[PDB]
Amino acid sequence: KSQIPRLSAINDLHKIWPTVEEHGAAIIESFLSLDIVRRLNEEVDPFVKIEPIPAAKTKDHPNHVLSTTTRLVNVLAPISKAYREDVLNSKVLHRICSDAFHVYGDYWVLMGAVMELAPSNPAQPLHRDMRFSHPIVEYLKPDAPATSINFLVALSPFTAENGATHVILGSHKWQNLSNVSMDATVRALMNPGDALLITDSTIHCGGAETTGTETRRLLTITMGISQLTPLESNLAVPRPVIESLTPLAQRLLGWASQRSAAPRDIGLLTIRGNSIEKTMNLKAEQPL
Amino acid sequence: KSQIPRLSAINDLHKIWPTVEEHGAAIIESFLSLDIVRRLNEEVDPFVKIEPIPAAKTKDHPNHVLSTTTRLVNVLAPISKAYREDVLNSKVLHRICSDAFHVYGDYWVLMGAVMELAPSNPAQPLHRDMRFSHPIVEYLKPDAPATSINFLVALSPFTAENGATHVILGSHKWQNLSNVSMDATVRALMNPGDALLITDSTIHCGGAETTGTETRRLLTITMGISQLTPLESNLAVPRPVIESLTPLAQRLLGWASQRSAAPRDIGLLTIRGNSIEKTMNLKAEQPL
Ligand SMILES: O=C1N[C@@H](Cc2ccccc2)C(=O)Nc2ccccc21
Ligand SMILES: O=C1N[C@@H](Cc2ccccc2)C(=O)Nc2ccccc21
Ligand SMILES: O=C(O)CCC(=O)C(=O)O
Ligand SMILES: O=C(O)CCC(=O)C(=O)O
Ligand code: NI
Ligand code: NI
Repeated sequence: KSQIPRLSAINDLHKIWPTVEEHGAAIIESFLSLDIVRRLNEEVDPFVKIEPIPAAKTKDHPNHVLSTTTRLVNVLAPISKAYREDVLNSKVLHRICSDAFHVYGDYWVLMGAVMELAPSNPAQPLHRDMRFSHPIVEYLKPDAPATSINFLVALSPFTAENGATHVILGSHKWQNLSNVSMDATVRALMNPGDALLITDSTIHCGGAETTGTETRRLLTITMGISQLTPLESNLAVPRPVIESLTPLAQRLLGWASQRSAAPRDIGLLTIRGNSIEKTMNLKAEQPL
Repeated sequence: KSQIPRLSAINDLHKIWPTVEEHGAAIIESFLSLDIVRRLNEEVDPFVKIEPIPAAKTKDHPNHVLSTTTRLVNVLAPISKAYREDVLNSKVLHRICSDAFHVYGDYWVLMGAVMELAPSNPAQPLHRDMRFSHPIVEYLKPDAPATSINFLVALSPFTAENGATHVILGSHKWQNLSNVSMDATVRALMNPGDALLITDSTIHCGGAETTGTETRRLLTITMGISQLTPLESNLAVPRPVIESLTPLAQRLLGWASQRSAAPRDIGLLTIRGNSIEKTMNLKAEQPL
């Protein structure tokens, strides 16, 4: 059976979205440079170590879906300079997203999270994303263009033995889920900085960690149309941090108004005909 | 032909959503008391008078759809005590919305706006709402439950001669728009405080003002599932105003996290497993 298509971030940029559109998955080799992965890991390191179990009894909004051997930390902008600057302004990410979402309009980050899987983390069940947060997506027509996509960026090696992600190629066009089986999957073997890109309809799952020693870490960036509400809030991010960002990064974090692709678009998150950024006179690219 | 069903806010509360579900429209008599209409009008009065044309060349996000004889003012919470307290906490509104949106989860205000139509304002073309802001809604399956509804509350008399709203009953279940004609419409004749309730699929239009003397005003409250992005932002509303509100009103304005109806809901606008309100220690019901 056939493997996940691999593409260069540098040379095959225009081929990336068409490939995902056709097959439901693609590996973008060197999506983030090793330098950015290095800085990213450095900055989130302590935050993943202090993170409790997904369903911790201290949480307002516990996650009952992820395994107890999973640590997920989101709202990365205040934690990570590499995230807020380098990845939020990634030229490759933005070309792919504008390729993907042009039918709808503006897009933004629905969630940027680092996930770390402890040794011997079991495989997740095969699934489509968004079903625990956006029930609306299940009511979309089967051929509706994808309203969100997920960049699963390796922050450590992805191997078959350490639980590299499984995908079923072509499953983004499936309606019937009766042939859903691990038998039908292929693996995303990746070096740090490579990214597996899937859609909200691609059937996939985290793999079983079988070494008992390796700790797999990933940066999952769910990008979605600005018409859908993010899983995470940047409302509590200090204004000096927000004002350090580019206008584009600000929009991605919900600190700007948004636009649909309707010819006479009337806009989203507007204030009596004016943008958030104008109204609040929000500054941009003000260094810390 | 048959008229829009009229229901009492007091005695037929449980019948309201089922009626809209069946017919696509209902008139809720005395939705807002005359006292609340009175205070509401008093408070927004100067803000509608200073409002420029919808497509004013000074605007970041001009509205090119509304007539030049329309004045729309939104983000009402900072302007209006009656809005922020009485209508955002309306028991009737919240019963109807929880009736309507229980399949999806939490709902919030996509837009609360006062619209005032000058004398001799022409009829709007027949339309469905949401098509200039949320192209996603057109990709929903035809039988998907409505993801937003619109309360068109009369703030002055609605008469046939002064341009009372037209609706086509049953048109929320139409797929084929070839019998779209003013011939097929009936009118929402209303006293101040009555509300016409429609869905995002109900075909309707503002009427032609024919007296040349009357000024019609309405409060349009588009309520929608929390999975869809509001047309307006409350990000720039002073924190003392937000802290004067109830927790429910805060959630409605995007100053709280939200939940979907998925059995293991992982939530919306959350911060590392915790709510906005906890994280920012947002106070509630702190009087001005
Ligand atoms: O918690 C998350 N559940 C997934 C789906 C899922 C996860 C495990 C087992 C079954 C299903 C999701 O829908 N969205 C995301 C996206 C980024 C990170 C985590 C999640
Ligand atoms: O501008 C708005 N256009 C409408 C649709 C429309 C209006 C006039 C003529 C044709 C179509 C809309 O989709 N949403 C709203 C909702 C509240 C107030 C105004 C509008
Ligand atoms: O662990 C992985 O590689 C994939 C994680 C995932 O699919 C999810 O949590 O939604
Ligand atoms: O003017 C009216 O009564 C209806 C207004 C309306 O439907 C709209 O602006 O979307
Ligand atoms: Ni997943
Ligand atoms: Ni309308």
